[PDB]
Amino acid sequence: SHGKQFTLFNHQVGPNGWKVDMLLRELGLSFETVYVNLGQREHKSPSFTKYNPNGRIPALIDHYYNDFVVWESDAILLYIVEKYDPEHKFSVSTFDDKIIMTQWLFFQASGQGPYFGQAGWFLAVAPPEERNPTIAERYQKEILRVFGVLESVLSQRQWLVADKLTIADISFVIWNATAVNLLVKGYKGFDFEKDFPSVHRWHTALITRPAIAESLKTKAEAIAQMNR
Amino acid sequence: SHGKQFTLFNHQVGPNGWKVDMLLRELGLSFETVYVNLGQREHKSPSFTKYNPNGRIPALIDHYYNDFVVWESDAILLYIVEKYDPEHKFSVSTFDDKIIMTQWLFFQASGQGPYFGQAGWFLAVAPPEERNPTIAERYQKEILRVFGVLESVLSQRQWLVADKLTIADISFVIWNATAVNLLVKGYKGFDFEKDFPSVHRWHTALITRPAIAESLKTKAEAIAQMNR
Ligand SMILES: N[C@@H](CCC(=O)N[C@@H](CSSC[C@H](NC(=O)CC[C@H](N)C(=O)O)C(=O)NCC(=O)O)C(=O)NCC(=O)O)C(=O)O
Ligand SMILES: N[C@@H](CCC(=O)N[C@@H](CSSC[C@H](NC(=O)CC[C@H](N)C(=O)O)C(=O)NCC(=O)O)C(=O)NCC(=O)O)C(=O)O
Repeated sequence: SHGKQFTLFNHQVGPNGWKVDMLLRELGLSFETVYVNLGQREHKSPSFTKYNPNGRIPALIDHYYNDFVVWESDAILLYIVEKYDPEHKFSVSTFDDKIIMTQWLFFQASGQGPYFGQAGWFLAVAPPEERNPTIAERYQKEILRVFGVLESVLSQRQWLVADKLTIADISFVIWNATAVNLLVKGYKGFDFEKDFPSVHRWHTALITRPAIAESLKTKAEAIAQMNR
Repeated sequence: SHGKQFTLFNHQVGPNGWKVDMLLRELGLSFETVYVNLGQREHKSPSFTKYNPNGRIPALIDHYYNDFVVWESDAILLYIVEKYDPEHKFSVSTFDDKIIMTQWLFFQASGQGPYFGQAGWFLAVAPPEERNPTIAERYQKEILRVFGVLESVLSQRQWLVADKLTIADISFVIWNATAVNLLVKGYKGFDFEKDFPSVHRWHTALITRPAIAESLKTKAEAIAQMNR
Protein backbone atom coordinates (compact mmCIF):
# COMPACT_ATOMS: atom_id res chain seq x y z
CA SER A 1 0.00 0.00 0.00
CA HIS A 2 0.93 3.64 -0.52
CA GLY A 3 -0.37 6.78 1.19
CA LYS A 4 -2.99 8.49 -0.94
CA GLN A 5 -2.49 12.05 -2.10
CA PHE A 6 -5.31 13.75 -0.18
CA THR A 7 -7.17 13.40 3.06
CA LEU A 8 -10.68 14.72 2.62
CA PHE A 9 -12.49 15.44 5.87
CA ASN A 10 -16.09 14.77 4.96
CA HIS A 11 -19.48 13.95 6.52
CA GLN A 12 -21.97 11.29 5.40
CA VAL A 13 -25.13 13.41 5.65
CA GLY A 14 -23.95 17.02 5.17
CA PRO A 15 -23.74 18.05 1.52
CA ASN A 16 -20.67 20.21 1.29
CA GLY A 17 -17.73 17.81 1.29
CA TRP A 18 -19.33 15.88 -1.60
CA LYS A 19 -18.49 18.70 -4.04
CA VAL A 20 -14.85 17.91 -3.40
CA ASP A 21 -15.39 14.14 -3.54
CA MET A 22 -17.02 14.63 -7.00
CA LEU A 23 -14.08 16.68 -8.34
CA LEU A 24 -11.45 14.28 -7.00
CA ARG A 25 -13.25 11.36 -8.71
CA GLU A 26 -13.61 13.32 -11.98
CA LEU A 27 -9.85 13.97 -12.02
CA GLY A 28 -8.93 10.43 -10.98
CA LEU A 29 -6.99 11.72 -7.95
CA SER A 30 -6.21 9.49 -4.95
CA PHE A 31 -7.78 10.29 -1.58
CA GLU A 32 -8.78 8.85 1.75
CA THR A 33 -12.02 10.01 3.34
CA VAL A 34 -12.28 10.72 7.03
CA TYR A 35 -15.79 11.24 8.37
CA VAL A 36 -15.69 13.77 11.19
CA ASN A 37 -18.34 13.00 13.72
CA LEU A 38 -20.37 16.12 14.41
CA GLY A 39 -22.37 14.48 17.25
CA GLN A 40 -19.38 14.24 19.60
CA ARG A 41 -18.49 17.70 18.28
CA GLU A 42 -15.25 16.25 16.87
CA HIS A 43 -15.30 19.06 14.34
CA LYS A 44 -15.02 21.61 17.20
CA SER A 45 -12.14 19.79 18.95
CA PRO A 46 -8.47 20.97 18.75
CA SER A 47 -7.78 17.91 16.62
CA PHE A 48 -9.93 19.31 13.81
CA THR A 49 -9.84 23.07 14.44
CA LYS A 50 -6.09 22.75 13.87
CA TYR A 51 -7.12 22.11 10.24
CA ASN A 52 -10.06 24.51 10.10
CA PRO A 53 -10.45 27.19 12.78
CA ASN A 54 -14.08 27.56 11.60
CA GLY A 55 -14.61 23.93 12.74
CA ARG A 56 -16.78 22.90 9.77
CA ILE A 57 -16.22 20.28 7.07
CA PRO A 58 -14.82 19.87 4.49
CA ALA A 59 -11.10 20.41 4.84
CA LEU A 60 -8.44 18.91 2.56
CA ILE A 61 -4.84 17.93 3.26
CA ASP A 62 -2.54 17.59 0.25
CA HIS A 63 0.03 15.04 1.41
CA TYR A 64 2.07 15.38 -1.82
CA TYR A 65 2.45 19.14 -1.28
CA ASN A 66 3.95 19.20 2.24
CA ASP A 67 0.53 18.55 3.88
CA PHE A 68 -0.86 21.85 2.63
CA VAL A 69 -4.38 22.42 4.05
CA VAL A 70 -7.37 24.20 2.50
CA TRP A 71 -10.91 24.55 3.85
CA GLU A 72 -14.17 26.05 2.47
CA SER A 73 -15.49 23.52 -0.05
CA ASP A 74 -15.37 25.97 -2.98
CA ALA A 75 -11.84 27.16 -2.19
CA ILE A 76 -10.83 23.49 -2.12
CA LEU A 77 -12.32 23.08 -5.61
CA LEU A 78 -10.23 26.04 -6.84
CA TYR A 79 -7.09 24.67 -5.17
CA ILE A 80 -7.53 21.30 -6.86
CA VAL A 81 -8.08 22.69 -10.37
CA GLU A 82 -5.30 25.27 -10.12
CA LYS A 83 -2.74 22.65 -9.18
CA TYR A 84 -4.06 19.40 -10.67
CA ASP A 85 -6.15 20.25 -13.74
CA PRO A 86 -3.41 21.36 -16.18
CA GLU A 87 -5.53 20.41 -19.21
CA HIS A 88 -8.48 22.46 -17.87
CA LYS A 89 -10.84 19.48 -18.03
CA PHE A 90 -12.98 21.12 -15.29
CA SER A 91 -11.67 24.69 -15.27
CA VAL A 92 -10.54 27.56 -17.51
CA SER A 93 -7.34 29.26 -18.68
CA THR A 94 -8.03 32.94 -19.49
CA PHE A 95 -8.42 35.70 -16.91
CA ASP A 96 -11.88 36.66 -18.18
CA ASP A 97 -13.12 33.09 -17.87
CA LYS A 98 -11.45 32.50 -14.49
CA ILE A 99 -13.03 35.52 -12.82
CA ILE A 100 -16.49 34.58 -14.08
CA MET A 101 -16.01 30.96 -12.95
CA THR A 102 -15.10 32.46 -9.55
CA GLN A 103 -18.18 34.70 -9.59
CA TRP A 104 -20.43 31.65 -10.09
CA LEU A 105 -18.59 29.82 -7.28
CA PHE A 106 -19.23 32.77 -4.97
CA PHE A 107 -22.88 32.67 -5.99
CA GLN A 108 -23.00 28.97 -5.11
CA ALA A 109 -21.19 29.53 -1.78
CA SER A 110 -23.18 32.56 -0.57
CA GLY A 111 -26.51 32.16 -2.35
CA GLN A 112 -27.07 28.38 -2.64
CA GLY A 113 -25.42 26.55 0.33
CA PRO A 114 -26.39 28.92 3.15
CA TYR A 115 -30.05 29.41 2.15
CA PHE A 116 -30.65 25.81 1.07
CA GLY A 117 -29.04 24.89 4.39
CA GLN A 118 -31.52 26.98 6.41
CA ALA A 119 -34.37 25.13 4.66
CA GLY A 120 -32.57 21.89 5.58
CA TRP A 121 -32.20 23.00 9.20
CA PHE A 122 -35.83 24.01 9.74
CA LEU A 123 -37.26 21.02 7.78
CA ALA A 124 -35.07 17.97 8.32
CA VAL A 125 -31.78 18.36 10.13
CA ALA A 126 -32.41 20.41 13.24
CA PRO A 127 -33.34 18.32 16.28
CA PRO A 128 -36.81 16.90 15.53
CA GLU A 129 -38.65 19.24 17.93
CA GLU A 130 -36.80 22.42 16.81
CA ARG A 131 -37.91 21.89 13.20
CA ASN A 132 -40.36 24.47 11.86
CA PRO A 133 -42.06 24.28 8.40
CA THR A 134 -43.34 27.90 8.63
CA ILE A 135 -39.89 29.43 9.01
CA ALA A 136 -38.64 26.82 6.54
CA GLU A 137 -41.04 28.14 3.90
CA ARG A 138 -39.01 31.36 3.67
CA TYR A 139 -35.99 29.28 2.63
CA GLN A 140 -37.97 26.93 0.37
CA LYS A 141 -39.11 30.05 -1.51
CA GLU A 142 -35.43 31.10 -1.75
CA ILE A 143 -34.58 27.70 -3.20
CA LEU A 144 -37.18 28.28 -5.96
CA ARG A 145 -35.80 31.78 -6.49
CA VAL A 146 -32.29 30.40 -6.99
CA PHE A 147 -33.72 27.75 -9.35
CA GLY A 148 -35.36 30.64 -11.27
CA VAL A 149 -32.02 32.46 -11.53
CA LEU A 150 -30.27 29.30 -12.81
CA GLU A 151 -33.17 28.75 -15.22
CA SER A 152 -32.83 32.27 -16.63
CA VAL A 153 -29.24 31.57 -17.72
CA LEU A 154 -29.26 27.80 -18.48
CA SER A 155 -32.05 28.23 -21.01
CA GLN A 156 -29.46 30.06 -23.13
CA ARG A 157 -26.16 28.41 -22.20
CA GLN A 158 -25.17 24.76 -21.83
CA TRP A 159 -22.85 25.31 -18.83
CA LEU A 160 -22.30 28.33 -16.56
CA VAL A 161 -18.94 29.51 -17.94
CA ALA A 162 -17.08 29.32 -21.21
CA ASP A 163 -19.54 26.80 -22.70
CA LYS A 164 -17.73 23.94 -20.98
CA LEU A 165 -18.26 21.91 -17.84
CA THR A 166 -16.28 23.42 -14.91
CA ILE A 167 -16.19 23.35 -11.11
CA ALA A 168 -18.71 26.23 -11.26
CA ASP A 169 -21.33 23.72 -12.45
CA ILE A 170 -20.11 20.91 -10.24
CA SER A 171 -20.25 23.08 -7.12
CA PHE A 172 -24.07 23.33 -7.36
CA VAL A 173 -24.83 19.65 -7.80
CA ILE A 174 -25.01 18.29 -4.24
CA TRP A 175 -27.31 20.99 -2.80
CA ASN A 176 -29.55 20.87 -5.89
CA ALA A 177 -29.92 17.12 -5.49
CA THR A 178 -30.75 17.65 -1.80
CA ALA A 179 -33.33 20.33 -2.71
CA VAL A 180 -35.05 18.34 -5.44
CA ASN A 181 -35.22 15.15 -3.34
CA LEU A 182 -35.92 16.62 0.07
CA LEU A 183 -36.11 20.38 0.62
CA VAL A 184 -38.82 21.28 -1.92
CA LYS A 185 -40.08 17.80 -2.78
CA GLY A 186 -43.84 18.09 -2.40
CA TYR A 187 -43.67 21.85 -1.86
CA LYS A 188 -46.59 23.64 -3.56
CA GLY A 189 -46.67 21.06 -6.35
CA PHE A 190 -42.96 21.31 -7.11
CA ASP A 191 -42.03 19.35 -10.25
CA PHE A 192 -38.34 19.87 -11.15
CA GLU A 193 -38.58 19.18 -14.90
CA LYS A 194 -41.86 21.07 -15.43
CA ASP A 195 -40.99 24.03 -13.26
CA PHE A 196 -37.31 24.47 -14.17
CA PRO A 197 -36.66 22.52 -17.38
CA SER A 198 -33.25 24.05 -18.19
CA VAL A 199 -32.03 23.53 -14.62
CA HIS A 200 -33.35 19.96 -14.87
CA ARG A 201 -31.47 19.39 -18.16
CA TRP A 202 -28.19 20.64 -16.69
CA HIS A 203 -28.57 18.91 -13.33
CA THR A 204 -29.45 15.64 -15.06
CA ALA A 205 -26.45 15.88 -17.34
CA LEU A 206 -24.25 16.41 -14.24
CA ILE A 207 -25.54 13.57 -12.07
CA THR A 208 -25.38 11.06 -14.93
CA ARG A 209 -21.64 11.62 -15.38
CA PRO A 210 -19.99 8.43 -14.02
CA ALA A 211 -17.73 10.16 -11.45
CA ILE A 212 -20.61 12.22 -10.07
CA ALA A 213 -22.99 9.26 -10.10
CA GLU A 214 -20.28 7.29 -8.24
CA SER A 215 -19.92 10.10 -5.68
CA LEU A 216 -23.70 10.13 -5.06
CA LYS A 217 -23.76 6.35 -4.72
CA THR A 218 -20.83 6.45 -2.27
CA LYS A 219 -22.64 9.03 -0.16
CA ALA A 220 -25.83 6.94 -0.02
CA GLU A 221 -23.82 3.88 1.06
CA ALA A 222 -21.89 5.84 3.69
CA ILE A 223 -25.14 7.11 5.19
CA ALA A 224 -26.62 3.60 5.19
CA GLN A 225 -23.49 2.28 6.90
CA MET A 226 -23.78 4.70 9.85
CA ASN A 227 -26.59 2.52 11.19
CA ARG A 228 -24.78 -0.79 10.56
CA SER B 1 -15.71 66.03 -17.22
CA HIS B 2 -14.63 62.50 -18.10
CA GLY B 3 -16.44 59.19 -17.64
CA LYS B 4 -15.21 57.39 -14.54
CA GLN B 5 -13.69 53.95 -14.79
CA PHE B 6 -16.32 51.95 -12.90
CA THR B 7 -20.02 51.98 -12.27
CA LEU B 8 -20.71 50.43 -8.89
CA PHE B 9 -24.32 49.41 -8.36
CA ASN B 10 -24.75 49.85 -4.64
CA HIS B 11 -27.43 50.33 -1.97
CA GLN B 12 -27.43 52.85 0.89
CA VAL B 13 -28.59 50.49 3.65
CA GLY B 14 -27.47 47.01 2.52
CA PRO B 15 -23.90 46.19 3.54
CA ASN B 16 -22.47 44.28 0.63
CA GLY B 17 -21.64 46.89 -2.00
CA TRP B 18 -19.63 48.84 0.61
CA LYS B 19 -16.85 46.23 0.52
CA VAL B 20 -16.26 47.25 -3.07
CA ASP B 21 -16.60 50.98 -2.32
CA MET B 22 -13.88 50.54 0.38
CA LEU B 23 -11.46 48.80 -2.02
CA LEU B 24 -12.00 51.32 -4.82
CA ARG B 25 -11.24 54.18 -2.38
CA GLU B 26 -8.15 52.36 -1.02
CA LEU B 27 -6.77 52.00 -4.56
CA GLY B 28 -7.69 55.54 -5.60
CA LEU B 29 -9.78 54.24 -8.53
CA SER B 30 -12.48 56.37 -10.19
CA PHE B 31 -16.12 55.28 -9.93
CA GLU B 32 -19.69 56.47 -10.07
CA THR B 33 -22.20 54.98 -7.64
CA VAL B 34 -25.69 54.06 -8.72
CA TYR B 35 -28.11 53.21 -5.92
CA VAL B 36 -30.52 50.55 -7.13
CA ASN B 37 -33.86 50.99 -5.48
CA LEU B 38 -34.97 47.68 -3.98
CA GLY B 39 -38.44 49.02 -3.00
CA GLN B 40 -39.62 49.36 -6.61
CA ARG B 41 -37.83 46.06 -7.16
CA GLU B 42 -35.51 47.82 -9.63
CA HIS B 43 -32.95 45.14 -8.86
CA LYS B 44 -35.34 42.48 -10.25
CA SER B 45 -36.12 44.41 -13.45
CA PRO B 46 -34.59 43.52 -16.89
CA SER B 47 -32.59 46.73 -16.63
CA PHE B 48 -30.59 45.33 -13.72
CA THR B 49 -30.87 41.56 -14.21
CA LYS B 50 -29.08 42.19 -17.51
CA TYR B 51 -26.08 42.93 -15.26
CA ASN B 52 -26.77 40.33 -12.58
CA PRO B 53 -29.21 37.50 -13.28
CA ASN B 54 -29.32 36.91 -9.49
CA GLY B 55 -30.84 40.43 -9.21
CA ARG B 56 -28.88 41.45 -6.09
CA ILE B 57 -26.36 44.24 -5.54
CA PRO B 58 -23.49 44.89 -5.93
CA ALA B 59 -22.51 44.61 -9.57
CA LEU B 60 -19.57 46.43 -11.19
CA ILE B 61 -19.07 47.64 -14.75
CA ASP B 62 -15.49 48.31 -15.85
CA HIS B 63 -15.89 50.97 -18.52
CA TYR B 64 -12.13 50.96 -19.33
CA TYR B 65 -12.23 47.22 -20.08
CA ASN B 66 -15.02 47.09 -22.70
CA ASP B 67 -17.77 47.39 -20.03
CA PHE B 68 -16.82 44.06 -18.47
CA VAL B 69 -19.31 43.16 -15.69
CA VAL B 70 -18.75 41.24 -12.45
CA TRP B 71 -21.21 40.56 -9.62
CA GLU B 72 -20.92 38.89 -6.17
CA SER B 73 -19.20 41.44 -3.93
CA ASP B 74 -16.23 39.17 -3.15
CA ALA B 75 -15.67 38.21 -6.79
CA ILE B 76 -15.67 41.93 -7.58
CA LEU B 77 -12.94 42.41 -4.94
CA LEU B 78 -10.85 39.69 -6.63
CA TYR B 79 -11.44 41.20 -10.08
CA ILE B 80 -10.26 44.61 -8.91
CA VAL B 81 -7.06 43.37 -7.24
CA GLU B 82 -6.15 40.99 -10.07
CA LYS B 83 -6.35 43.75 -12.66
CA TYR B 84 -5.65 46.96 -10.74
CA ASP B 85 -3.42 46.11 -7.75
CA PRO B 86 -0.12 45.35 -9.53
CA GLU B 87 1.92 46.29 -6.45
CA HIS B 88 -0.19 43.96 -4.26
CA LYS B 89 -1.07 46.76 -1.83
CA PHE B 90 -4.24 44.82 -0.86
CA SER B 91 -3.55 41.36 -2.29
CA VAL B 92 -0.84 38.71 -2.72
CA SER B 93 1.47 37.32 -5.40
CA THR B 94 2.26 33.64 -4.67
CA PHE B 95 -0.08 30.73 -5.34
CA ASP B 96 0.00 29.58 -1.71
CA ASP B 97 -0.98 33.02 -0.47
CA LYS B 98 -3.62 33.56 -3.17
CA ILE B 99 -5.49 30.35 -2.43
CA ILE B 100 -5.57 31.09 1.30
CA MET B 101 -6.74 34.67 0.64
CA THR B 102 -9.49 33.07 -1.47
CA GLN B 103 -10.34 30.61 1.31
CA TRP B 104 -10.88 33.50 3.76
CA LEU B 105 -13.01 35.32 1.15
CA PHE B 106 -15.18 32.20 0.80
CA PHE B 107 -15.48 32.09 4.58
CA GLN B 108 -16.62 35.72 4.57
CA ALA B 109 -19.07 35.12 1.70
CA SER B 110 -20.66 31.90 2.98
CA GLY B 111 -20.17 32.13 6.74
CA GLN B 112 -20.37 35.87 7.56
CA GLY B 113 -22.72 37.66 5.09
CA PRO B 114 -25.52 35.08 4.89
CA TYR B 115 -25.80 34.37 8.63
CA PHE B 116 -25.27 37.97 9.77
CA GLY B 117 -27.89 38.83 7.15
CA GLN B 118 -30.47 36.46 8.66
CA ALA B 119 -29.95 38.18 12.04
CA GLY B 120 -30.44 41.49 10.21
CA TRP B 121 -33.63 40.22 8.55
CA PHE B 122 -35.29 38.92 11.71
CA LEU B 123 -34.17 41.89 13.88
CA ALA B 124 -34.16 45.06 11.80
CA VAL B 125 -34.69 44.82 8.07
CA ALA B 126 -37.67 42.58 7.48
CA PRO B 127 -40.99 44.42 7.40
CA PRO B 128 -41.59 45.62 10.98
CA GLU B 129 -44.28 43.02 11.75
CA GLU B 130 -42.37 40.05 10.25
CA ARG B 131 -39.41 40.69 12.56
CA ASN B 132 -38.79 38.01 15.19
CA PRO B 133 -36.15 38.25 17.99
CA THR B 134 -36.54 34.54 18.92
CA ILE B 135 -35.59 33.25 15.47
CA ALA B 136 -33.05 36.08 15.30
CA GLU B 137 -31.30 34.72 18.39
CA ARG B 138 -30.14 31.67 16.40
CA TYR B 139 -28.29 34.03 14.05
CA GLN B 140 -27.03 36.34 16.80
CA LYS B 141 -25.43 33.25 18.36
CA GLU B 142 -23.87 32.48 14.94
CA ILE B 143 -22.47 36.01 14.83
CA LEU B 144 -20.73 35.39 18.19
CA ARG B 145 -19.50 32.03 16.90
CA VAL B 146 -17.93 33.69 13.85
CA PHE B 147 -16.41 36.35 16.14
CA GLY B 148 -14.96 33.45 18.20
CA VAL B 149 -13.44 31.90 15.06
CA LEU B 150 -11.87 35.24 14.03
CA GLU B 151 -10.65 35.71 17.62
CA SER B 152 -8.95 32.29 17.60
CA VAL B 153 -6.75 33.32 14.65
CA LEU B 154 -6.33 37.11 15.13
CA SER B 155 -4.88 36.60 18.60
CA GLN B 156 -1.88 35.10 16.81
CA ARG B 157 -1.74 36.93 13.48
CA GLN B 158 -2.02 40.62 12.63
CA TRP B 159 -3.99 40.09 9.38
CA LEU B 160 -5.71 37.01 7.92
CA VAL B 161 -3.18 36.16 5.19
CA ALA B 162 0.51 36.66 4.59
CA ASP B 163 0.87 39.06 7.54
CA LYS B 164 -0.33 41.95 5.40
CA LEU B 165 -3.60 43.77 4.92
CA THR B 166 -5.56 42.26 1.97
CA ILE B 167 -9.09 42.14 0.57
CA ALA B 168 -9.60 39.09 2.83
CA ASP B 169 -9.57 41.46 5.83
CA ILE B 170 -11.43 44.23 4.07
CA SER B 171 -14.24 41.90 3.00
CA PHE B 172 -15.30 41.37 6.66
CA VAL B 173 -15.43 45.00 7.71
CA ILE B 174 -18.92 46.15 6.71
CA TRP B 175 -20.86 43.22 8.23
CA ASN B 176 -18.74 43.34 11.41
CA ALA B 177 -19.53 47.02 11.81
CA THR B 178 -23.22 46.23 11.28
CA ALA B 179 -23.06 43.42 13.87
CA VAL B 180 -21.24 45.42 16.53
CA ASN B 181 -23.50 48.47 16.14
CA LEU B 182 -26.82 46.77 15.52
CA LEU B 183 -27.12 42.98 15.31
CA VAL B 184 -25.60 42.02 18.68
CA LYS B 185 -25.49 45.43 20.35
CA GLY B 186 -27.12 44.85 23.72
CA TYR B 187 -27.28 41.08 23.18
CA LYS B 188 -26.55 39.17 26.41
CA GLY B 189 -24.16 41.89 27.59
CA PHE B 190 -22.15 41.96 24.36
CA ASP B 191 -19.05 44.14 24.68
CA PHE B 192 -16.90 43.94 21.51
CA GLU B 193 -13.52 44.81 23.07
CA LYS B 194 -14.01 42.71 26.23
CA ASP B 195 -15.52 39.71 24.51
CA PHE B 196 -13.37 39.60 21.35
CA PRO B 197 -10.29 41.76 21.95
CA SER B 198 -8.25 40.53 18.96
CA VAL B 199 -11.22 40.95 16.61
CA HIS B 200 -11.70 44.42 18.12
CA ARG B 201 -8.02 45.31 17.53
CA TRP B 202 -8.18 44.23 13.89
CA HIS B 203 -11.59 45.75 13.17
CA THR B 204 -10.51 49.03 14.76
CA ALA B 205 -7.33 49.13 12.73
CA LEU B 206 -9.44 48.61 9.57
CA ILE B 207 -12.13 51.22 10.17
CA THR B 208 -9.58 53.89 11.15
CA ARG B 209 -7.84 53.64 7.77
CA PRO B 210 -8.78 56.87 5.92
CA ALA B 211 -10.29 55.18 2.82
CA ILE B 212 -12.41 52.84 4.93
CA ALA B 213 -13.42 55.61 7.33
CA GLU B 214 -14.39 57.68 4.25
CA SER B 215 -16.45 54.77 2.88
CA LEU B 216 -18.32 54.42 6.20
CA LYS B 217 -18.95 58.16 6.34
CA THR B 218 -20.22 58.15 2.74
CA LYS B 219 -22.63 55.34 3.56
CA ALA B 220 -24.01 57.18 6.61
CA GLU B 221 -24.56 60.32 4.52
CA ALA B 222 -26.22 58.38 1.69
CA ILE B 223 -28.64 56.78 4.15
CA ALA B 224 -29.42 60.17 5.73
CA GLN B 225 -30.04 61.63 2.27
CA MET B 226 -32.72 59.05 1.39
CA ASN B 227 -35.11 60.93 3.68
CA ARG B 228 -34.14 64.39 2.37
N1 LIG C 1 -19.26 27.47 3.49
C1 LIG C 1 -18.81 26.14 4.05
C2 LIG C 1 -19.98 25.40 4.80
C3 LIG C 1 -19.50 24.05 5.37
C4 LIG C 1 -20.59 23.46 6.21
O1 LIG C 1 -21.69 23.97 6.38
N2 LIG C 1 -20.26 22.26 6.80
C5 LIG C 1 -21.20 21.55 7.69
C6 LIG C 1 -21.44 20.11 7.19
S1 LIG C 1 -22.45 20.13 5.69
S2 LIG C 1 -24.44 20.24 6.49
C7 LIG C 1 -25.15 21.81 5.88
C8 LIG C 1 -24.93 22.94 6.90
N3 LIG C 1 -25.80 22.74 8.09
C9 LIG C 1 -25.21 22.58 9.37
O2 LIG C 1 -23.98 22.59 9.50
C10 LIG C 1 -26.22 22.37 10.50
C11 LIG C 1 -25.63 22.79 11.85
C12 LIG C 1 -25.16 24.28 11.88
N4 LIG C 1 -24.26 24.58 12.99
C13 LIG C 1 -26.46 25.18 11.97
O3 LIG C 1 -26.75 25.68 13.07
O4 LIG C 1 -27.11 25.33 10.91
C14 LIG C 1 -25.26 24.26 6.21
O5 LIG C 1 -26.41 24.69 6.29
N5 LIG C 1 -24.26 24.88 5.51
C15 LIG C 1 -24.51 26.15 4.81
C16 LIG C 1 -23.64 26.17 3.52
O6 LIG C 1 -23.39 25.08 2.94
O7 LIG C 1 -23.26 27.30 3.14
C17 LIG C 1 -20.60 21.40 9.07
O8 LIG C 1 -19.42 21.08 9.19
N6 LIG C 1 -21.44 21.54 10.12
C18 LIG C 1 -20.94 21.36 11.45
C19 LIG C 1 -21.41 22.48 12.37
O9 LIG C 1 -21.86 23.49 11.79
O10 LIG C 1 -21.25 22.33 13.60
C20 LIG C 1 -18.25 25.20 2.92
O11 LIG C 1 -18.77 25.25 1.76
O12 LIG C 1 -17.25 24.48 3.22
N1 LIG D 1 -23.51 37.04 -1.83
C1 LIG D 1 -23.98 38.37 -2.38
C2 LIG D 1 -25.13 38.98 -1.50
C3 LIG D 1 -25.61 40.34 -2.08
C4 LIG D 1 -26.81 40.79 -1.31
O1 LIG D 1 -27.31 40.20 -0.37
N2 LIG D 1 -27.34 41.98 -1.77
C5 LIG D 1 -28.55 42.57 -1.15
C6 LIG D 1 -28.28 44.02 -0.68
S1 LIG D 1 -27.22 44.00 0.78
S2 LIG D 1 -28.63 43.70 2.37
C7 LIG D 1 -28.19 42.11 3.16
C8 LIG D 1 -28.98 40.95 2.54
N3 LIG D 1 -30.41 41.02 2.95
C9 LIG D 1 -31.42 41.16 1.96
O2 LIG D 1 -31.12 41.24 0.77
C10 LIG D 1 -32.84 41.23 2.52
C11 LIG D 1 -33.87 40.78 1.48
C12 LIG D 1 -33.62 39.34 0.96
N4 LIG D 1 -34.34 39.05 -0.29
C13 LIG D 1 -34.09 38.34 2.09
O3 LIG D 1 -35.18 37.76 1.96
O4 LIG D 1 -33.31 38.19 3.06
C14 LIG D 1 -28.35 39.65 3.02
O5 LIG D 1 -28.79 39.12 4.04
N5 LIG D 1 -27.31 39.14 2.29
C15 LIG D 1 -26.64 37.89 2.70
C16 LIG D 1 -25.13 38.01 2.33
O6 LIG D 1 -24.59 39.14 2.35
O7 LIG D 1 -24.57 36.93 2.05
C17 LIG D 1 -29.65 42.70 -2.18
O8 LIG D 1 -29.38 43.10 -3.32
N6 LIG D 1 -30.90 42.44 -1.77
C18 LIG D 1 -31.99 42.59 -2.70
C19 LIG D 1 -32.93 41.39 -2.63
O9 LIG D 1 -32.47 40.38 -2.07
O10 LIG D 1 -34.04 41.48 -3.20
C20 LIG D 1 -22.80 39.41 -2.46
O11 LIG D 1 -21.89 39.38 -1.58
O12 LIG D 1 -22.79 40.19 -3.46
